[PDB]
Amino acid sequence: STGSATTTPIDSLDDAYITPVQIGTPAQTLNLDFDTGSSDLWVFSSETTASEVDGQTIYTPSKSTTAKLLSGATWSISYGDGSSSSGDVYTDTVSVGGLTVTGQAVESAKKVSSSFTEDSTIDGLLGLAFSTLNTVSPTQQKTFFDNAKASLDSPVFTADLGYHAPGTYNFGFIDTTAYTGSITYTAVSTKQGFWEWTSTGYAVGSGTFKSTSIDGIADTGTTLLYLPATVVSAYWAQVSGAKSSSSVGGYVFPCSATLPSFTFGVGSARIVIPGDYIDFGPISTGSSSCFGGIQSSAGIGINIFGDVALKAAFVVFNGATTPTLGFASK
Repeated sequence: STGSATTTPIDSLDDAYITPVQIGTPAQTLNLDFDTGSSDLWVFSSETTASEVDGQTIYTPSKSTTAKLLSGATWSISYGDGSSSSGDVYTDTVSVGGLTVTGQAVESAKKVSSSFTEDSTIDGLLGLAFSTLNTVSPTQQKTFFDNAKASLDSPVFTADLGYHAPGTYNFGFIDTTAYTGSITYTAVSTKQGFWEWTSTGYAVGSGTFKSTSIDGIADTGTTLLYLPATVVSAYWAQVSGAKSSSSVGGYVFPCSATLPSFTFGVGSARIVIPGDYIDFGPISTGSSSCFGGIQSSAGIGINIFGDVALKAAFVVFNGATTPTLGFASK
């Protein structure tokens, strides 16, 4: 089997991407944030505290003939941005882009933090990291991808995120028309439950490539590119007036600037992030200070190849027995 679904930016900054997902019988379609940095499929639901729901579409298990309470199971998750959610668990039929899993754990939110409530466009998350990170207790549950894997033509999914435009998540096949040149594959460590890999270095603009190992995670659920302070300082030094602002929470730059590109290495290959992808616009409406899309990972504890980096590439998440990641230009 295979699946193919379009993923769409939630706003004009590509802050996140939503993908329609069918849950239950008859189908209830919710727009979920596919997150390769976590491993829970959770939704706003008929159980979510009413004051914490503001415009989201909810899953109502009592209206699904295939929903079953997973008795005694609870879940609770906290994300790197400080947001969180928790609740109980149903199993139900879940379909993405024509690919159906029966018996998928659908985590029903009883509580969500403010950032989720305030984002009316995101109806929940669909985790695509390794199932060892799944938070369901006392019986850990599998991700949609892990459940689908045996049925897939090939044990892979791909992320093809757009810049200010829709893109695609495919399951079970590699669309050879969706990228240019060749795909370069690189080793993954699953020790921390993430799609963790080592970039071979970077360049700023037209500058020389610096060969240096940068361990980090491929994370579709993180907006920006978070890299070591040395690397980030080298980038922003090439932008007149750019500075790190503790009051704002990172690097800002004059909105009149033209940003240089940023290149990262994948083995001997190179992925180029255009300068425009690094512009996250005014820090507040009407401001001439703009927020940067490359930020320091210092104090996160991990480097994160988020959407800024991933949307510059066609990315293969290879879930074979020995997992790997592939990157191609597009």
